[PDB]
Amino acid sequence: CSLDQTVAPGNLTLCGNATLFTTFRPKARFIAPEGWMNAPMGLYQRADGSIHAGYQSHPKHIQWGNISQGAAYSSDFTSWTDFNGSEGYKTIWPSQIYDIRGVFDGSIIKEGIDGYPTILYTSTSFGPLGATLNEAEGTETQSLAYTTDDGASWIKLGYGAGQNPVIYEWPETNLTGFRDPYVFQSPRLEALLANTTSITNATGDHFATISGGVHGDGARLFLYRQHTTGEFIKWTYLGPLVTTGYKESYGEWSGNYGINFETAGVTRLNPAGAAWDNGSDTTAVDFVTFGTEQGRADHQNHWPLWAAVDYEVRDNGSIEAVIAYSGVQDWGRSYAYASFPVEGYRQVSVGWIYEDDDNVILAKQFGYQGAFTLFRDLFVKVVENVSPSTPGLFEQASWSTKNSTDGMSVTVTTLGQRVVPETLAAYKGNSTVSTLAPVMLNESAAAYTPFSSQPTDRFYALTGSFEFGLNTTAKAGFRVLASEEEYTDIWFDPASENLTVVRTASSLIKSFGNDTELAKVKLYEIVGAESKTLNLTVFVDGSVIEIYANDEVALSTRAYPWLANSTGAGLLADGTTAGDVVGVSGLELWDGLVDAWPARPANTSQGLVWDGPTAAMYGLFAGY
Amino acid sequence: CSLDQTVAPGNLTLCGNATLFTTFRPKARFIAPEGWMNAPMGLYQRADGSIHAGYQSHPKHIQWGNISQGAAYSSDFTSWTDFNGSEGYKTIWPSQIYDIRGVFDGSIIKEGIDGYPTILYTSTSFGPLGATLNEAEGTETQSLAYTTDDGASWIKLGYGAGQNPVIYEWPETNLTGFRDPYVFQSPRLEALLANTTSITNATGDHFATISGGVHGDGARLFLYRQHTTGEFIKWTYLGPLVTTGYKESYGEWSGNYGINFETAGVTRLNPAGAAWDNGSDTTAVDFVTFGTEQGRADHQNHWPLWAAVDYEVRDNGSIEAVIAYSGVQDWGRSYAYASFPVEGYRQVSVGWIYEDDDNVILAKQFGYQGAFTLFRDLFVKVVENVSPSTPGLFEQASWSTKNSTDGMSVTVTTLGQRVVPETLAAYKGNSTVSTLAPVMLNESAAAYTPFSSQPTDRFYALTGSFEFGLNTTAKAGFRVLASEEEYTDIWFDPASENLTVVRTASSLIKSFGNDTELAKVKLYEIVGAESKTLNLTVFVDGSVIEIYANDEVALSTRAYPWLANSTGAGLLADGTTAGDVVGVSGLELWDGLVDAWPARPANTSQGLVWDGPTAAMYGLFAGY
Ligand SMILES: *[C@@H]1O[C@H](CO)[C@@H](O[C@@H]2O[C@H](CO)[C@@H](O[C@@H]3O[C@H](CO)[C@@H](O)[C@H](O)[C@@H]3O)[C@H](O)[C@H]2NC(C)=O)[C@H](O)[C@H]1NC(C)=O
Ligand SMILES: *[C@@H]1O[C@H](CO)[C@@H](O[C@@H]2O[C@H](CO)[C@@H](O[C@@H]3O[C@H](CO)[C@@H](O)[C@H](O)[C@@H]3O)[C@H](O)[C@H]2NC(C)=O)[C@H](O)[C@H]1NC(C)=O
Ligand SMILES: O=C(O[C@@H]1Cc2c(O)cc(O)cc2O[C@@H]1c1cc(O)c(O)c(O)c1)c1cc(O)c(O)c(O)c1
Ligand SMILES: O=C(O[C@@H]1Cc2c(O)cc(O)cc2O[C@@H]1c1cc(O)c(O)c(O)c1)c1cc(O)c(O)c(O)c1
Ligand SMILES: O=C(O[C@@H]1Cc2c(O)cc(O)cc2O[C@@H]1c1cc(O)c(O)c(O)c1)c1cc(O)c(O)c(O)c1
Ligand SMILES: O=C(O[C@@H]1Cc2c(O)cc(O)cc2O[C@@H]1c1cc(O)c(O)c(O)c1)c1cc(O)c(O)c(O)c1
Ligand SMILES: O=C(O[C@@H]1Cc2c(O)cc(O)cc2O[C@@H]1c1cc(O)c(O)c(O)c1)c1cc(O)c(O)c(O)c1
Ligand SMILES: O=C(O[C@@H]1Cc2c(O)cc(O)cc2O[C@@H]1c1cc(O)c(O)c(O)c1)c1cc(O)c(O)c(O)c1
Ligand SMILES: O=C(O[C@@H]1Cc2c(O)cc(O)cc2O[C@@H]1c1cc(O)c(O)c(O)c1)c1cc(O)c(O)c(O)c1
Ligand SMILES: O=C(O[C@@H]1Cc2c(O)cc(O)cc2O[C@@H]1c1cc(O)c(O)c(O)c1)c1cc(O)c(O)c(O)c1
Ligand SMILES: O=C(O[C@@H]1Cc2c(O)cc(O)cc2O[C@@H]1c1cc(O)c(O)c(O)c1)c1cc(O)c(O)c(O)c1
Ligand SMILES: O=C(O[C@@H]1Cc2c(O)cc(O)cc2O[C@@H]1c1cc(O)c(O)c(O)c1)c1cc(O)c(O)c(O)c1
Ligand SMILES: O=C(O[C@@H]1Cc2c(O)cc(O)cc2O[C@@H]1c1cc(O)c(O)c(O)c1)c1cc(O)c(O)c(O)c1
Ligand SMILES: O=C(O[C@@H]1Cc2c(O)cc(O)cc2O[C@@H]1c1cc(O)c(O)c(O)c1)c1cc(O)c(O)c(O)c1
Ligand SMILES: O=C(O[C@@H]1Cc2c(O)cc(O)cc2O[C@@H]1c1cc(O)c(O)c(O)c1)c1cc(O)c(O)c(O)c1
Ligand SMILES: O=C(O[C@@H]1Cc2c(O)cc(O)cc2O[C@@H]1c1cc(O)c(O)c(O)c1)c1cc(O)c(O)c(O)c1
Ligand SMILES: *[C@@H]1O[C@H](CO)[C@@H](O)[C@H](O)[C@H]1NC(C)=O
Ligand SMILES: *[C@@H]1O[C@H](CO)[C@@H](O)[C@H](O)[C@H]1NC(C)=O
Ligand SMILES: *[C@@H]1O[C@H](CO)[C@@H](O)[C@H](O)[C@H]1NC(C)=O
Ligand SMILES: *[C@@H]1O[C@H](CO)[C@@H](O)[C@H](O)[C@H]1NC(C)=O
Ligand SMILES: *[C@@H]1O[C@H](CO)[C@@H](O)[C@H](O)[C@H]1NC(C)=O
Ligand SMILES: OC[C@H]1O[C@](O)(CO)[C@@H](O)[C@@H]1O
Ligand SMILES: OC[C@H]1O[C@](O)(CO)[C@@H](O)[C@@H]1O
Repeated sequence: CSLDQTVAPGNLTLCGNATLFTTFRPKARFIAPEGWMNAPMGLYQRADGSIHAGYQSHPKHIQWGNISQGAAYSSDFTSWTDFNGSEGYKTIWPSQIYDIRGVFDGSIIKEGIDGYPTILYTSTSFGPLGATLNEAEGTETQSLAYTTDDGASWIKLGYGAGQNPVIYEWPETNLTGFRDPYVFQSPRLEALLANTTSITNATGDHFATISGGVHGDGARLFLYRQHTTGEFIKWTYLGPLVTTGYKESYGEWSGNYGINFETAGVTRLNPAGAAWDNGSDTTAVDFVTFGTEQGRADHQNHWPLWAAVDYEVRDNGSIEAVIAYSGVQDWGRSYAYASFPVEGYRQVSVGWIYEDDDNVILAKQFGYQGAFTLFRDLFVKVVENVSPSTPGLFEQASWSTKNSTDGMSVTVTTLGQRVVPETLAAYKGNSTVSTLAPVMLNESAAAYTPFSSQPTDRFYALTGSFEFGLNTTAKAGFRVLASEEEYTDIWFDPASENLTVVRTASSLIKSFGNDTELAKVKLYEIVGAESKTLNLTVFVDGSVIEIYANDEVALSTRAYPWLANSTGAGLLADGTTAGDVVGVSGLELWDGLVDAWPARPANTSQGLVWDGPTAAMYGLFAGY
Repeated sequence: CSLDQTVAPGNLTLCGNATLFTTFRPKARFIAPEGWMNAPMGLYQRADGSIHAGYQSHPKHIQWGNISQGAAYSSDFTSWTDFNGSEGYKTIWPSQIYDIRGVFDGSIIKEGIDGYPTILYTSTSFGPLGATLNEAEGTETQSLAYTTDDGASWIKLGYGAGQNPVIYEWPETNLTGFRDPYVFQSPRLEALLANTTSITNATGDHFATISGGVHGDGARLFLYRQHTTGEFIKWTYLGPLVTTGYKESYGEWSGNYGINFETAGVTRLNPAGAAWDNGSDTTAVDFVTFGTEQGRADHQNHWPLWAAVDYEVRDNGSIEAVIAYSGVQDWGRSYAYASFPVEGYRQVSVGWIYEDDDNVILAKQFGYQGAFTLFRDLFVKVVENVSPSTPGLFEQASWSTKNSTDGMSVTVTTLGQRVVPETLAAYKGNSTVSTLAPVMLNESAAAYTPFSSQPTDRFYALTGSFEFGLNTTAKAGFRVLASEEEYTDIWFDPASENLTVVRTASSLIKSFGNDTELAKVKLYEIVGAESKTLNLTVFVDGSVIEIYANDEVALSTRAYPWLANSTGAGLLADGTTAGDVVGVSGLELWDGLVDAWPARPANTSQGLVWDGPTAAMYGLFAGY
């Protein structure tokens, strides 16, 4: 096998295991040392202020199985250190009858068993497991473990009556799934339920949701409440928090609710970040974030969504979360977002970016699959002085509108997402920064214009503000990972309101996905303005392209160009004329980013293994 | 609940857990500290000469499940010490996908992985498991672990290709079972196969049998050979060693071969003990020992059997063991016999004695279930100068006959079993011994005659030689655990050739089994003798009654009298007259025996637990 990246790629399926380990690999983000990873899990801020991040992990394999928690820590979300114990970087693994099929997603009770951080996780055992299969009760249960050494190891409660698993009864029949327990405190929900606690007897200070659905009848998020403060065995089922319809869609701005929820969480935000009021803060908004399955024809049939909700108290002492508006957390190849509280009134969200090799053609040659997104602060985005003539404004699809008293302006509210400032500062400070001259894209603009400074490798960030006429039909954006023969084009088209990533030329290697990514972006036009602005930030990190628009729209995707010189970048322009002009300013190239894993060598492969003929016999894991 | 043993028993099902722990409990034999035990496993003589004994174990439960190896050691088979590690007295437990359903029976490779003692055991996973169910491949596999600290702990090989499990392919389709690997060296089999090794390429110095059968078509013992000396991953299937018919019986002296084998082993014996010749010792005989299932209407549908076999070499380089004669290892409530080699050319066999509470009425009140038999030396029993007029002699049912040259006498050969001399010496030396005067049982003999010295508790041994007329119709034997109201009668009836244990009066507690035990005993009449002798030894140990006749016939059973004074013993006589007389001599009472577990307190209960509602959900174990 040839690794000559100055000529066309050969038959790369002849290459050995992990021979392509460093070729496309992200360097500036959270990723496992090697092998398979998927969903973030067990996220919490430790007593010293550092961040503990777990992830679904299958070392020395490139497909899912024996799923375990791998873990690492960081003081700044950006530079990480692996745990290293008897199971390497793993800290929780299948070990008991109740979890032998996989230690699935879980979340952290900060002050749990004997006061220690405690994880509530989905413990899986034998039987069909999946939204499209006939799953039975017991296959997915919920279990506890706690740590006395701040995440280096976890001790599970014993198996049995009054111990693990702690939640095992299905709250309704014919579930499509029953997993991903999300533990949270909520002054809001406590205040709302305070007059109903004699009906249910549940008076604890922790709530937990479990994600699932009902066969034939749509997804469900089930709400539980800790029965008694300071005690963690008994969790009382209150009722369904979120109920959606079988493949129901709230519209073009909102994905599709599919048939089953995964990795759902509940938070409360205000314009500054996390909100811990009981309802009294009128600027605060209740949100649910959730993945949906089987409501999408591509992207592994998965939508990572969010909804702003209004809580109502039911007669039986439960809560209905009524969806007020509903959006998309990321429009690309990402899923399984988790959020967790951080000091200084923050709620931080992170997801998993899958590869674009769905037929598993070069997975073994990679020697790993998957990475995280960047860590994102959540907040309520507020846009004042919005013009009522903004096209489609009053659909209020993934946003809310509040008219001024005179009816001449609107205040828009939606979910804000922005990369955590610790990462932006570290990235910028460690990079070679080029501040580029502003550019008018007019009749003289080429289709592609390389920046006056170019990246030196596949690790960089771009930023720019694109100013468009209110009635423009021009398109503009950024080309990245570009040589003459390979390139990835990121376009915004204000007339259609579509942000696209065109990947028909992203790689000479034909086995990788090449479908066009698409996100909807609403440019809220400002009263008195004669133009509208798209602020676009793009992170290029090995094969990851992660795009942020206006601290609101995120789109993560993959590009795998073969050629060593497919690293360039510049401006894209289409239909720009003397009359239809696009002004581009605030242009910066951050070349290099940071090495997110300073203790790791470049090649952290430990080889790949096969589980042997018993993998097919047990029928649980692919085995490689 | 009342524990007053001077009055009739109340409703003992009202008693708490382990309140009857010491009431019926053996003291002088191998038994777990508490909870459920079954089959012996992992038996081997350690480097210091001590004996390591494992057993199938489920602590803090009184039914089978999560089956593990519990273990202890002894320098004399008699006084034992528990291992004590992180899992108490357990040393191997379910921990991996391949063995999570249970660590079933296994046997020892004395010089295995890196030269260490190594166990090959049945690792079980999910799915229907049983001879009467539709079991599938993978549910039962065979796996390796080794010990670097002579049995205090075991390290399993890793899961995967070229590692555990090491044997997983079914050698034939539609197996009724696939377990209990028995590893052994055999100069005999090596000599027989030496001209066929180019056909199979299997040239290792270890063989292994796996016990099972084929649905609808009877039991099978499958023979494997280690592929290469010094290497323990590859075991080559040669062919079926023993093939028997669906519920076939060799006759009244031989039990029934049922539908499936369990815990089968292979040995070679001569008149002094174990034989390690290649075929050249003409006094040596090849034997197979094996349990059978579903060929019996009672005794949990289980026969512990043995067969003398003649090996034949097949064209494909495998061995057929042709049954020459076939017997019963124990006629009572015992099963799962294992044998292992011991220094000084010995082969030692031990089994499991189950309780007689098959409806589980007082199991929780006991707080334990099960014990071992005594440890038994195996050898070829030889009886010279046998009269050809011995009734039924030439059926050669569970014995062989060789005529003298003149046809006037016969040499009888069969499987001998006798309690290991270390135990007999320790028992006798620690007991208060009463040597009793010989007794003629004639017209004046009462039905029951108490011995002139009586036991002081439920821990004693009796011995006696009963001399019968050749044409007697009299019956005689021993009554044990006897007061006026409760007693257990052990009768021999030479005319019918039946040894019986009548248990209609064994206990006032009606929930225990009361069926009559029966064994066949052949009294080989000696040329010129005018009488025939039954040598009977009986061990009474809590609730265990273990009977040995003529170093040949064993019968283990249970009696649970309530009354504190139901400990007496004496002679039984029926149909003895002036003309039909039974002479009883060599009479001894050994009162007390030994405390087999000197470091254990009397009550080693640690309470019982329930597995909770998930036990029924997983459907693998009863859960208590
Ligand atoms: C490279 O990694 C693989 C693990 O992915 C190492 O093990 C090999 O794994 C492949 C599957 O990826 C196994 O192939 C399978 O073989 C069976 C038949 O033998 C076939 O039925 C399946 O469809 C599949 O082809 C392969 O047997 C297995 N090889 C082993 C265990 O030796 C492989 O060893 C790694 N290579 C190196 C040099 O480290
Ligand atoms: C005495 O030992 C038992 C374990 O055998 C301890 O746990 C209890 O176990 C029994 C089963 O033996 C459980 O009963 C079951 O309850 C469910 C319904 O609640 C019923 O569906 C079943 O048919 C069966 O009756 C019992 O719940 C369980 N009790 C527990 C966990 O508290 C028992 O605790 C031990 N007692 C003492 C004082 O230690
Ligand atoms: O979310 C939890 O606290 C909230 C977030 C948070 C944080 O990030 C760091 C910190 O210094 C304090 C802190 O107080 C938050 C909080 C504030 C309140 O006013 C309140 O009533 C509440 O229940 C909560 C939480 C979760 C837990 O699982 C837990 O056991 C606990 O004690 C607390
Ligand atoms: O039908 C599947 O299992 C069977 C039905 C079933 C159930 O209804 C409840 C339960 O407690 C266990 C359970 O095991 C069954 C099973 C059947 C088989 O034939 C088999 O090979 C197997 O591994 C197991 C199946 C299908 C699947 O597609 C799948 O991914 C899976 O894990 C399992
Ligand atoms: O906190 C911001 O607004 C406040 C909260 C808020 C809301 O939750 C919903 C809503 O209908 C209106 C609204 O007005 C608030 C506000 C308060 C002020 O004192 C102020 O000067 C202002 O412009 C506004 C904010 C944050 C921003 O990041 C921002 O860009 C902005 O224009 C405003
Ligand atoms: O279940 C069907 O699609 C799923 C539901 C769905 C939706 O509600 C809106 C939407 O924008 C896309 C969409 O894709 C879903 C889907 C799921 C899959 O697993 C899949 O393989 C696929 O092609 C697609 C379906 C039903 C049909 O009746 C049909 O004819 C068809 O081709 C497909
Ligand atoms: O302008 C509104 O029309 C539609 C939405 C829309 C958009 O999202 C983006 C865009 O580039 C153009 C656009 O034109 C749409 C439209 C709808 C019509 O019925 C129509 O005749 C037309 O010319 C054009 C509008 C405004 C609103 O505020 C609103 O609530 C609504 O339902 C609709
Ligand atoms: O885009 C503008 O600057 C460019 C981008 C940029 C930045 O992101 C951060 C920063 O520290 C400095 C900075 O200098 C850039 C720049 C580069 C040149 O070579 C140049 O000639 C120039 O006028 C400028 C801009 C915007 C403005 O709003 C403005 O009024 C102006 O004069 C210029
Ligand atoms: O020897 C270096 O790492 C070791 C090899 C290695 C691997 O093969 C696969 C893998 O999954 C992880 C991995 O970590 C190893 C390692 C071991 C240590 O003791 C250590 O302190 C460390 O940072 C790491 C090294 C070399 C380097 O060149 C380097 O810059 C560095 O930080 C470290
Ligand atoms: O049965 C095994 O040896 C036999 C019994 C035995 C013993 O009890 C103690 C002892 O001092 C030696 C000993 O030699 C036995 C033996 C004798 C031979 O002449 C022979 O050819 C043979 O293979 C064997 C055995 C099993 C094993 O599993 C093993 O790895 C091994 O090395 C040996
Ligand atoms: O039918 C039994 O299992 C089902 C059939 C089956 C198989 O054919 C192969 C296999 O790989 C797994 C497997 O799981 C199946 C299963 C079905 C169920 O409905 C169920 O509740 C369960 O625990 C499991 C069964 C019956 C039994 O009587 C039994 O003791 C047992 O453990 C299992
Ligand atoms: O070793 C015993 O016999 C030897 C072995 C043996 C056999 O295997 C089968 C057989 O057909 C006959 C047979 O004759 C052997 C024998 C050898 C002698 O030197 C001898 O004096 C004798 O009586 C006999 C033995 C052991 C005994 O325990 C015993 O009671 C007894 O009478 C004899
Ligand atoms: O399978 C039947 O018995 C089993 C085989 C068998 C034998 O071969 C000889 C013998 O001495 C006893 C004997 O007991 C077996 C048996 C197994 C059981 O599981 C059981 O519950 C039982 O009563 C007994 C059976 C068949 C029949 O055709 C029948 O009518 C019946 O009542 C029973
Ligand atoms: O004596 C033999 O008869 C039968 C077997 C036998 C036994 O086991 C114990 C017993 O108390 C008595 C007994 O009488 C049986 C017997 C069979 C008959 O056909 C018969 O006419 C008779 O009177 C009585 C005999 C001897 C043998 O040596 C032999 O091989 C055989 O098949 C049979
Ligand atoms: O049964 C016979 O002894 C009795 C049992 C027995 C034993 O088992 C071992 C031992 O060390 C001594 C021993 O003394 C027993 C005995 C007890 C008496 O009270 C007594 O009067 C007597 O003659 C005897 C016997 C057998 C004989 O073969 C014999 O010739 C004889 O005189 C006597
Ligand atoms: O305290 C005694 O044992 C402990 C209690 C106990 C139990 O409750 C349940 C059980 O499964 C085992 C068990 O073993 C315990 C024990 C602990 C030790 O440290 C020790 O050395 C020992 O021999 C044993 C004791 C008392 C006694 O009276 C006695 O004679 C004795 O040997 C030991
Ligand atoms: C990039 O590499 C290719 C092949 O090595 C070459 O054709 C091309 O001219 C190079 N430089 C570019 C596109 O700037
Ligand atoms: C470089 O990145 C590291 C790791 O996140 C960070 O701690 C450091 O401050 C950065 N350097 C700068 C901003 O100069
Ligand atoms: C044994 O105990 C019972 C009841 O306590 C009593 O009736 C009997 O006489 C006692 N002694 C015997 C049988 O020797
Ligand atoms: C060898 O022959 C026997 C008897 O035909 C057969 O049962 C066995 O399976 C054969 N061995 C093989 C196929 O390895
Ligand atoms: C008593 O039994 C112990 C334990 O087996 C044994 O070592 C000792 O020799 C026995 N005492 C005798 C025979 O006097
Ligand atoms: O790895 C299993 C985990 O991944 C998810 O399926 C999301 O893709 C979660 O619902 C689950 O806990
Ligand atoms: O506990 C399981 C073990 O017990 C047996 O069934 C014998 O009764 C063995 O065949 C098996 O290994």
